[PDB]
Amino acid sequence: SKSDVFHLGLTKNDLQGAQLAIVPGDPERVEKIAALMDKPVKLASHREFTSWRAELDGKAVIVCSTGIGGPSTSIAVEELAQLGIRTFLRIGTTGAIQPHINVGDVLVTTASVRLDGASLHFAPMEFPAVADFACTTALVEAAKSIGATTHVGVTASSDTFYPGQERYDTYSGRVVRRFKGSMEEWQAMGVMNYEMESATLLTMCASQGLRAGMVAGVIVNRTQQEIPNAESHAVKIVVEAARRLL
Amino acid sequence: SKSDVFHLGLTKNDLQGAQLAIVPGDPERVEKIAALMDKPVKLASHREFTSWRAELDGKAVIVCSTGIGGPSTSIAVEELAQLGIRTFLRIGTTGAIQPHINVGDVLVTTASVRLDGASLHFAPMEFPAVADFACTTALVEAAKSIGATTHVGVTASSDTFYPGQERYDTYSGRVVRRFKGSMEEWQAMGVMNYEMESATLLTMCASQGLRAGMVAGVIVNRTQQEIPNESHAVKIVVEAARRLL
Amino acid sequence: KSDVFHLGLTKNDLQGAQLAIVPGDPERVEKIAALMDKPVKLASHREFTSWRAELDGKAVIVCSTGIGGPSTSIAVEELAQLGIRTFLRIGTTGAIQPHINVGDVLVTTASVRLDGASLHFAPMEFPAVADFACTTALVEAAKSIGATTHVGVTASSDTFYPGQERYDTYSGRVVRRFKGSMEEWQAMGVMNYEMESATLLTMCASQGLRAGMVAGVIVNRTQQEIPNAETMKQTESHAVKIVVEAARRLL
Amino acid sequence: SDVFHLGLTKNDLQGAQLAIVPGDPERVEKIAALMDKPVKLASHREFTSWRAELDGKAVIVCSTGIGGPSTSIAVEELAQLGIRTFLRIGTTGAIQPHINVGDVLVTTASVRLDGASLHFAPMEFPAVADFACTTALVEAAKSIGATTHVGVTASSDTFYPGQERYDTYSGRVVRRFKGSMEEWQAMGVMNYEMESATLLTMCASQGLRAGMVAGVIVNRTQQEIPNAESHAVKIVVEAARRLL
Amino acid sequence: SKSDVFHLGLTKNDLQGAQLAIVPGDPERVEKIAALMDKPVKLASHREFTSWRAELDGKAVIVCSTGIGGPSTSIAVEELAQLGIRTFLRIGTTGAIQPHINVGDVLVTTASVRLDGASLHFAPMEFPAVADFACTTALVEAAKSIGATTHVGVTASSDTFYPGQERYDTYSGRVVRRFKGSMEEWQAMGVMNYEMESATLLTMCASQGLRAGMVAGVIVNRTQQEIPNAETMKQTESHAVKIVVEAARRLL
Amino acid sequence: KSDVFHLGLTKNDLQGAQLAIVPGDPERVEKIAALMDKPVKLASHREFTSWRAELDGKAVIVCSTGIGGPSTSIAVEELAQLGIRTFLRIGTTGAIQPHINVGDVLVTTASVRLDGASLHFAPMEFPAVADFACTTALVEAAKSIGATTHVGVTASSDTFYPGQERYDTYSGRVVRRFKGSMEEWQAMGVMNYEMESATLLTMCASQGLRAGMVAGVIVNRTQQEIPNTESHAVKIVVEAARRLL
Ligand SMILES: Cc1c[nH]c(=O)[nH]c1=O
Ligand SMILES: Cc1c[nH]c(=O)[nH]c1=O
Ligand SMILES: Cc1c[nH]c(=O)[nH]c1=O
Ligand SMILES: Cc1c[nH]c(=O)[nH]c1=O
Ligand SMILES: Cc1c[nH]c(=O)[nH]c1=O
Ligand SMILES: Cc1c[nH]c(=O)[nH]c1=O
Repeated sequence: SKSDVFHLGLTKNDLQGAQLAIVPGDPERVEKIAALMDKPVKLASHREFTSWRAELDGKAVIVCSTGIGGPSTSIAVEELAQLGIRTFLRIGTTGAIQPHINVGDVLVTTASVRLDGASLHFAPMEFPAVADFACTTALVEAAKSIGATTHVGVTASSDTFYPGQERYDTYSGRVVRRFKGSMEEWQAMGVMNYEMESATLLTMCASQGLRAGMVAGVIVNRTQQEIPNAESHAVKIVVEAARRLL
Repeated sequence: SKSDVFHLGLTKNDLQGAQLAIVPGDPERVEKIAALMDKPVKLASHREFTSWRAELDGKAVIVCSTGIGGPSTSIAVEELAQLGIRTFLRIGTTGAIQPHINVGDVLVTTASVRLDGASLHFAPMEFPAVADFACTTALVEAAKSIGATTHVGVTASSDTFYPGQERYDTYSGRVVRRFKGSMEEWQAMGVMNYEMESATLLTMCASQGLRAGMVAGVIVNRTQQEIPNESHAVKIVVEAARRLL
Repeated sequence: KSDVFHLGLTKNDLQGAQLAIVPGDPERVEKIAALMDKPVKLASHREFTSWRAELDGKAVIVCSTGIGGPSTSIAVEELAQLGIRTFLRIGTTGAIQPHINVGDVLVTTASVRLDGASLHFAPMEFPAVADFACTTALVEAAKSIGATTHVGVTASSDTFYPGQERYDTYSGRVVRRFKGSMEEWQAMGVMNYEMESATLLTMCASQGLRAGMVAGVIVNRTQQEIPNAETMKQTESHAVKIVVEAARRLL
Repeated sequence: SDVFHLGLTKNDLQGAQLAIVPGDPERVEKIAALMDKPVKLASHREFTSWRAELDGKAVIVCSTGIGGPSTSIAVEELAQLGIRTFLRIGTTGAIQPHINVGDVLVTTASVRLDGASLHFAPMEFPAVADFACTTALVEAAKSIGATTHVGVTASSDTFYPGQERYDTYSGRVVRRFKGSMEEWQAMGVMNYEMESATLLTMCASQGLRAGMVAGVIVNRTQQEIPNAESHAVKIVVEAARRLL
Repeated sequence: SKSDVFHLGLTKNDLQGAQLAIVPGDPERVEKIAALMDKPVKLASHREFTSWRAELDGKAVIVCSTGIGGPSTSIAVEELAQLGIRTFLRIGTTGAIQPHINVGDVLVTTASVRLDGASLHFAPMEFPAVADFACTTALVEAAKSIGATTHVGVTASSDTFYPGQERYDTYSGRVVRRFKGSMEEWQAMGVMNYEMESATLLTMCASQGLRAGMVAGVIVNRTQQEIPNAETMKQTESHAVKIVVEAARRLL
Repeated sequence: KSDVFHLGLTKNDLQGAQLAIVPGDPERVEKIAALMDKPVKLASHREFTSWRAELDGKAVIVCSTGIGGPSTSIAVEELAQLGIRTFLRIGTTGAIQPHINVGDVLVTTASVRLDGASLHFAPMEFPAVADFACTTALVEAAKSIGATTHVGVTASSDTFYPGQERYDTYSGRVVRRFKGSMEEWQAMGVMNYEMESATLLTMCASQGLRAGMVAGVIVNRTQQEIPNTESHAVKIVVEAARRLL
């Protein structure tokens, strides 16, 4: 049963005809998401790529972690595509950069500011990191049905957690010129949030005939602090959206 | 004679509370679009900017031409915004670059490849030239209501009609390095079409808290020919406007 | 009948014309043509209004470009297809140097490429430079008319507002790229802002076409962000006389 | 747990100032076990961290995950906790015809085909390794007699198009990377990997020392996908000994 | 201080009120240019910067070598500007890229393709590497007066002699992607020629209120060969030198 | 007759030399040559003065580059054509770290590419990195004579003035790109400014040639803009050459 793909350790058989994947960043969240669906089965775990299969309305669905960042995301998406996935719904965590966005709010990304590198490996910068219309629609309509506080708009997608998101509470306390004042700039432009995979995901899918949607739960409000203290709606929405896209 | 803006020749009062504008490229289309709504009145014509007011479900609507290209578009949108317009629906013509997108088809742009310069005057290239979700939804729903062969997706928005759209039917018959082989590249990336205002419109709106939608009627298929030779799309943009008031 | 997609013109319409005067504003076309011999209207489609007239026995086209490089690129390309080899732009402009007064005439040697369309003809490193003969004719024409004239670099912007660092706008913001840009151009001795020359000059200089660029100063940005609507016409009259006189020297 | 991702405290490091940073979390324990007193510290996301002792000194082994972004998190958070020297041990695809599978490649500097490096320094800044770290790696390689090459590495944000792999879903490579492998080959670039540009750039621009070593798992002149290299691991540990 | 500037070894006094400098690349050409004017005298020589002073129309004129390339050019121009030079006329050698621009032809540059780095230290790439109108006019008129097959237009100004000018007869025989096919591109765009200082010179002057002109003698046609023939260089050089001096006369 | 267009040198002039020491200043060429056996003048053309000498029975070239990447690229290329495979630059430099003093010796591992010529050999993403053997030899040579030596990154600029953020100039202006740049490089641990290494290191590293870079500090920029290791750095480069033959 040699793997069809280099990193994921999966064969087409493992998908059982699945064409949709829910793709969290954290491998540890994969089982948790899969458990919200019928007949969840662990498939594989290699590096940051943990994969489970489950069933939604009688149809197989994949849950597969991407790890943090465009590079590992690009591997997961490519290899899932090779295996037969055609629709990707990213479920992530995010830092809000608008003052009235609450922790736990669900942010649906229409398109992303490409503060990444991997997107450029699929399309030049001019190309929009835009989500699929059907996927975005499914997410918004799912959000409506469950009644979660939801915001829809543009997301800044960064290759770093720290300087690219203009965090200063760091070892160096320095932010390179490019990102000095960048958060205020994005804020003024109505950008809702920061995360770290959507630019890559959306660009690589939109430029390769794959459908992608992007949703995230807010874990910190950056107008207040750089790092949240210790302590669902977005996940409920991503699963419900997947239902609509089968 | 009075105008609250430098180019359009319009006062805020002329808008009669309008918060939505339909923005075709061609000044000659303005009257045609206005005619589909109630109480159409000509407001002004200056340079490439012809404006009419009309009424849709008891609400004032502006129709104002942008002229061809990001620069004149940026002026029209900015000045309309100064006057109170918050939702912009572009209705254009377009060249399809996908083999199965036919002349007469209606194309709704989710976001644009920024092959323009004006978008960069509002946001750096990294920023997506993305349409407003509500506007795009309204356009897709309007397309269903009117009836059209409709495609939804990415559009290449060029500062030129010729080399930036890799046309060779030109004086020089050549295309700068940047654009050599570019059409086939966009085609491979699933880009539907070329037009000349959406990157500017979508970027300037998305980065300034304005809502923008983008729809165009296909007048040529570029896999077949370079030189082309809009009622469906106009009905759709008007129907979309009705949903966004 | 049209040989070209946008302009609605045929080679027959040019009557052997090899020079075009290209204002941004369609309304100015008739005005420019009125300074020449037996002007006649040819066509009006979108922002492209065209007239033909004569200057000492030679046919000359006057054709508007509309605002911005994109529509300019269409007009110039299609005129080139029709046989035009020399283009003189006559524009309006905002001066950014303190002692360039309203009504002054500015002749552009080359432009700061703050546009996108120029890039569709040549990479950024290529100069948006005017043709030597055209620039010479404009400078000489300025002396013939007797206008206060400055010759030098022009910033050619794809926007009227943020690219010219105007702040009295809907957003009241200017993107990082253009924050402080006006002061920078000022310090570099850039004379003025307008919106078509970068495209015009680049597309011509990279395609064997001759181009010149002249504009009348309708505002000085070191005293006003807003152009005075009533003083614009007389101010532009000098520059219009100059572009026509320059054309006379290039035939 | 106090650093946001790694879940580590300063105390967990017990004074460690050097970290060995593999890409794969599953390799962390394996590397730690080659040294004295290996102890698991934490595992969160792709970040598995162990402590060990080398010649009496505390050392950290911590995975970066694949790519600059996760690397940048691990390096930053380790630096917050006192790590000043980072030795990446990776896998790599060789692009020079005479560089064989099992060969050890020591990177002097990287071609920045990533995005995260730009979050620390503009492109003009060199993704250069620390001289002492590179020296230790080279001398460690010489000590065990491993077939070793020293030079430039192309560090890519993708495994596929950025390394001009065509055996993919789309079979497409974006214009930027079309013909890129041959160009790097002609420029004497030894190999592709996916973290060094970020690692080297972020360290070189922040007063941190970084070294980069990788074991060759495929030669790209032969095939795109590696057949499903303890020399490289031996070398990184021995190099670490010289850097304490 | 026996020098008011760091590299050139000159004081303001040495200029004797000169406001115009002729700036060849080759230190060896400095005396040759000076010798065509009145009261020529050596000033200084440090590194690639050899300076002479002469007189035209009773006005002092500097001749100062720049060395090859934008970097050394930027030093010479800056330090001369500090000393009071406001007008710079470069006289250079050049490779023609157009088929009908021939060895021995004289080329006057209106503006340059910025294939250099130093220009970017004065203005962003969007800014035109454009010559001064009065200077260009004087060079064109000068070329017409003394006799010369003259072309006026755009020049590609490269930081390298080899790959940036798409020369393949080199150690590596390779040309980086950016410059592969570049000569044909410039040719199609009507670019006349390659040289190595004008982008820096023109940009730094046009963006700092200084006047610059650029003239060069064609020593090779690149549609024919990569390396210039030695036989035709001396005559081409002296010919362009006569033109630059005549231009200077018109600008004083 | 010369085998190369600028240097005025033949392969025979080199007498089998495979290493060249490349100072910027033609006037320092003989001074470096005089530290080795049998120094003899080869040629002087433009900024390119070349001598040959002998080190441990092996021929060595000393050849000036002139200031800047452009002239450097000519000298390196033409020397490479004549058989040189190892290039050791010895220069002067302005220190930008407060902990570095005038007379200190700086060995460059890699350079910030603030030049243009490097781009003619490799795109910006490519590292302007020194050869490991050359760097090692320079470091070891430095340690052998006990000179105060720092090893690390160097900012290599196409200008002496604005690119090194000098304001004591005709214009007193520094273009936006370089505004605040010295502080930026300082914070990033960059040791110094000079004007040839980015070109040298990039062109060599991308063409299978070995390059090393060493410089003597003639000013510290935290103290002054304009300068007021002559022997130390020269002794080091010659001793390093010895180890690389
Ligand atoms: C808070 C936060 C979570 N996740 C991210 O990717 N970025 C952030 O800033
Ligand atoms: C046919 C066509 C119409 N409009 C455009 O903007 N581009 C095109 O190609
Ligand atoms: C005043 C003015 C006129 N025309 C322009 O293009 N820009 C300006 O600022
Ligand atoms: C084979 C291989 C392993 N790891 C990488 O990062 N790239 C490669 O090509
Ligand atoms: C022939 C020639 C002379 N001078 C240059 O700068 N480049 C060339 O190609
Ligand atoms: C002082 C100094 C020497 N050499 C340089 O190249 N730059 C400098 O600033």
